Amino acid sequence: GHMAVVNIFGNASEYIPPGYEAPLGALTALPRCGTGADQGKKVCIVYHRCDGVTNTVTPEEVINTTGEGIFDIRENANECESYLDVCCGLPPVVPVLKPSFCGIRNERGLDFKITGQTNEAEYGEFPWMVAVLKANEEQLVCGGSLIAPSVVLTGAHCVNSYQSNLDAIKIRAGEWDTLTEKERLPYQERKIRQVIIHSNFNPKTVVNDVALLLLDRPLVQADNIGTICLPQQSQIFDSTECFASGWGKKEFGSRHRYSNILKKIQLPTVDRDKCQADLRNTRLGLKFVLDQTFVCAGGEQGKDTCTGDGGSPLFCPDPRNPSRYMQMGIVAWGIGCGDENVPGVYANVAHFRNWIDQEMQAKGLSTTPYVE
Ligand SMILES: *[C@@H]1O[C@H](CO[C@@H]2O[C@@H](C)[C@@H](O)[C@@H](O)[C@@H]2O)[C@@H](O[C@@H]2O[C@H](CO)[C@@H](O)[C@H](O)[C@H]2NC(C)=O)[C@H](O[C@@H]2O[C@@H](C)[C@@H](O)[C@@H](O)[C@@H]2O)[C@H]1NC(C)=O
Ligand SMILES: [Ca+2]
Repeated sequence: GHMAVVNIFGNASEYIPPGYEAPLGALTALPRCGTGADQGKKVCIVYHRCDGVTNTVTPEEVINTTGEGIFDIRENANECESYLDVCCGLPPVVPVLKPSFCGIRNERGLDFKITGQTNEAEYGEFPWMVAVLKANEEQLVCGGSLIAPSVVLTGAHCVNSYQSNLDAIKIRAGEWDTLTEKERLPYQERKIRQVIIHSNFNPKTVVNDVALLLLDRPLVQADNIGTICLPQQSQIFDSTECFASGWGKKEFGSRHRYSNILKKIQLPTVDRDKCQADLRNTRLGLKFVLDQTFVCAGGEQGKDTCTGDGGSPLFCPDPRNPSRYMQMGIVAWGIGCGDENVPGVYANVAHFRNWIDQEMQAKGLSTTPYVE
């Protein structure tokens, strides 16, 4: 009954400014590198502690703005074991709150552009990708999207069973490679203060599979953190450039691989009526009716594993502003991404715009972060 006053007086609708709120240790203790005259004389150090021009270790964190960095993510492809380490030679101003814009993709990646990749997303490519994790299949419960500094959008099926046990879960934003913390901008975690599950959600037919996660405190502003824009109520998407993105429940944080970088897959929208038709052609029969709370996108030919995690966002370009992205869907089933002949079925975000606006307003939370 007092969530409103806290959110209003606490400015829960804005990011906490940077600076407002792990020493590498002895350089000699770092793994050696270098060949020729430098053999064994240089050190393997996280890129943000090695000057890009002088190739020399730095006393403090440094930021490369040349936009010419290219990192090969493949194991054994670099001088150093870790692709985020640079073979370096032996030897900041904290900005205020900046303006924020929803749906901004970093197509070229933050800090560096990757190479040697298959379906990996650039570092910080989609700043709104959030992971819902067990605080206590494995660590990752579901995916989700940041729609406001203190609000995450996900599927009801994801948190329905944690309503009376919110302490068992948490969210992680700004994540990229779940197997290392070498990324310059770190991930951020927050406890979930409340969960708002749509009133007409039904776990059987999976209709109205949407929920809001209200965080205990807003996220800190950073380039690897950003909201996704929401569509207008009833909006219909038409694009060949949407994306699904995820880490995989089994892979997330599983220290049995070289890396677990956020993955992405480009997919086109599929008209509602056509989709129902494709579904009717399956054993579902021509009597099957696709509920209005679902939308479709194209599937993959040779199938194996779906890219978007349950509850994660299916997003497409804003037709009125092609440079930014809007959320079209929510992954209802991690295994329901379809194939070459049968489209993937997702929760229809546009059908819930008014509902989201209303829940936000009732909590004293501004909706501008997913509009501007
Ligand atoms: C809640 O936010 C208020 C407004 O913040 C300003 O506008 C935001 C959009 C953003 O740009 C932010 O950076 C701006 O500062 C704060 O009030 C402002 O506080 C600053 C100093 O912190 C002060 O210089 C401004 O005059 C003041 N603006 C006003 C009068 O609204 C709130 O800060 C608290 O309340 C203030 C009245 C002041 O007593 C301040 O010392 C308090 O920290 C923010 N509240 C909280 C809990 O942080
Ligand atoms: Ca990481």
